[PDB]
Formats: sequence, C-alpha cells, structure tokens
Amino acid sequence: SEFAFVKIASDGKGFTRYGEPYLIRGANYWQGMNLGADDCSGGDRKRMELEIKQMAEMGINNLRVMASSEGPDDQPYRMRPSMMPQPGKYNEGVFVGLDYLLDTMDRYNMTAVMTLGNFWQWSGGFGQYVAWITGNQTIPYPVGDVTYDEFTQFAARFYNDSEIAPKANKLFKDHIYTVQNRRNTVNGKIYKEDPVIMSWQIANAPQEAPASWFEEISTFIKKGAPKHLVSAGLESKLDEYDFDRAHDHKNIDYTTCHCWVENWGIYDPADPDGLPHANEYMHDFLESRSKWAAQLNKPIVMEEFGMARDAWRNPEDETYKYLPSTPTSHKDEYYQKAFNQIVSLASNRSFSGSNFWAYGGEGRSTYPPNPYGMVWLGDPPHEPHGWYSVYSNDTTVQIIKDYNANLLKVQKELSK
Ligand SMILES: OC[C@H]1O[C@@H](O[C@@H]2[C@@H](CO)O[C@](O)(CO)[C@H]2O)[C@@H](O)[C@@H](O)[C@@H]1O
Repeated sequence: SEFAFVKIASDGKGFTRYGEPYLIRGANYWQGMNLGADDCSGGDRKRMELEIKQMAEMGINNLRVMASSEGPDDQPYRMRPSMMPQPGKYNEGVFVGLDYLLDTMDRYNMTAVMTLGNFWQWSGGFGQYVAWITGNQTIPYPVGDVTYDEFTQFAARFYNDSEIAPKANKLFKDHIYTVQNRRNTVNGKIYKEDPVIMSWQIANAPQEAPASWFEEISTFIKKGAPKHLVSAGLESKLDEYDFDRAHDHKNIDYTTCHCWVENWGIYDPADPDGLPHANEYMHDFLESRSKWAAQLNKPIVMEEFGMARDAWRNPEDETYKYLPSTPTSHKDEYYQKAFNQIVSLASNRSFSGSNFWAYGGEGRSTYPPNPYGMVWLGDPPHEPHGWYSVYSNDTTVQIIKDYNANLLKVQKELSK
C-alpha cells in the first residue's frame, strides 16, 4: 500500500494523499534537524518537539526542512555542527536529529519536503562541494567587498565547470544515497519507504543550472526513491524559459517558486509607504507563475516567501528592525493578501499551497548563541538573526492559522 504517499493527481493539477486532494499548508523549518540533535551536538529536542506541536496547532501539515549540511566546522555563515563535516563522514548526533524531526512530524501527521542540498552558503552547500573538489577552502563569502554575483559564479562551478561538476556531483550523489537509505533510529522506517516524506528536493535555489543537470539529478533521486515525489527547489525569479529548464523533466513531479521582495529590491522595509508595491508584485508573481505551472500541467507550491518587521517605524535605527518587540503590521498585511490569493487560486486548482519563511518558534534574535555559536530560529546564520522569523506569539501566527483553516476548507470542497 502506497496510500499514504503524497502523489500528483492523474490530471496533474494538484497533489493527492489517502485518495483525496492534498493542499500544502506549510512552513519552512530548516533548523529542525539541528534542534532535534541530542544536547551534546547542540540540539534542544524538547524545544523542537514543542515547535512542531505549536505548528500543528496553527494548522501546518507540511514542513520544508534541510536534510544536508557540510563542514568543515570552522567556517563562518553556516550551521554548526554540520551533518557532513567531510565528504562521506557524518556527524551521527546531527543525523539522529533528522530522525527525531521526521518521527515527531509523523505524530502530528505532517509531511516533509527533504531539501538535499543548498546553492547558498549557510549549510556549506554547492560552494563547499566545489571547495572540497578544488582542495581550496577559501570560499569567497559575499561579505564586505565581495558581492553575491561573485559568490554565485564560484558556487555555480558545481554544475557549470566541466572538470569540477562530475566530481562534485559524485559526492552529492553519495550524500543523496545515504539520506534516502537512512534507517530512522527512532521509529525503524527506511527514509525511502517513509510516507511522512512528501518529496525529495534537489537543492535550495540552484542559480541557472543547465537543463541536463536537472534531468540527471532528478532521475537519480527518483530511481533512488521510486515512491516519492521529486522537486527542483527553483526560485522561479526569472522568466518562463528559466522555469522550463528546471521543471520540464519527467522526474520533476511538481513546480515551486520563492518570492523575496526585499532581497530583490522591490520593497524597502524602512519606507512607511512601500507596502502597496510589494503587494502588487506578490500579486503578479502568483498569477504568472501559476500560468507557467499550468503550461507544464504540473502543481505549484510557493515554498518560500517572507517579509521583514516594521523597520519604517524607526528607519534610522538598524537594530530596531530585528527586535522581536518590533511590530509586523506590513508583514501581516503582505502574508494575508498572498494567502487570500492562494486560497482563491487553489479553489480553481491553480495553486497547491505554500510554505512561509520561516518559523522561529521559541528562538529569539535577542538570545545568546549556544556553545557552537548558533542562535537557532528561522534565519540562517548568513543573515541577521530575526530578519524574517515568525515567532511563537507574533501577530502573524493568527493570520497563518486562518489561512491554514481556509486552505483545509478548500481541500474539503475539492474532495467532494
Ligand atoms: O533571505 C531569505 C531566504 O531566502 C532564500 O535565499 C535568498 C535568495 C532569495 O532570492 O537570495 C539571497 O538573498 C542571496 O541573494 C538568498 O539568501 C532562502 O532560500 C534562504 O537562503 C534565505 O534565508
């Protein structure tokens, strides 16, 4: 019986599970694995269990999590301790964190999108694999005078450099194999047989990877886990051509987009008048990506989006922007409008849900780092702590809760 496995509907316009439509009432929780680790490897398991419980009470049925991270552990801007400090060598204390993450998600009947790698630097990612291959541990982190474009050209050698790509992909493939074949030490399930996992996701946000790379990798992931969906992890921030290069492949089962107004220069959170322009952008983003998904006849999930706190209330004070006590009136309206639009599109089966970025839970940006230097919450350590996290008692919690109720209501209407 594969009844419990999330599937694509035979008409391609949404997901199914248990013989019924399945809508994604999601959140991002990439920190789950590290919080699930035992106290010795810097975890806080009781807090992870409470965070999952908090999320179940807000109606969340789906977490996108990180199922990779690379050392070596002396690197800035990344998760510590790492899951894979050197190629093929695993921090078992961190890996057991993933086991518990998946076991707790099961008890709350959530599904997981298992992200297998990262283009960005905060879990090591593609840039780290490249560093292992060239033997050169000086990654050009985009801090100070180094730009994102320069870091991107370095990391993109993972799949564009005809000498580096085959060796890098060999290491990445060994990691994919190890994760798909992990026996969960808590409940005994082998990951590739676990219906709790909705999909394997190639990577977070690959930047202009060639078509033949998505073709190859997705095929390999699917042969590795034939019961599961496979996903690309693309932002879809460019155009339809870019979207097709990632998604038009027999083993990419559904499509995704990521919407970042501040990061793309669309939205300035210090500007008291900037919200309407971000709302409109979110608005055309959802309508146009929706059309691109429909042209491939595959489902679409907005698997990342977010907004900063109300920095415009005190524009000239940088620290104010990240304080938990700072309100989120813009973020709240932005989330609410996007959610209302998704609910309306999902009613005509032209969108399948979303995962906000990202749940902070009980973490706060004012807390001290743990002994490995981590202030765990929704913002990875390449970014200011507290930028986008949604905290357990934020006003945005009610908005997300209502959205998850509306989206479940729609899934029920469609199940008739
Ligand atoms: O910044 C929030 C969240 O965004 C994702 O990555 C962003 C992408 C979005 O376009 O662009 C960057 O800002 C680099 O320019 C990158 O950090 C998300 O996947 C995660 O990495 C990040 O926390």
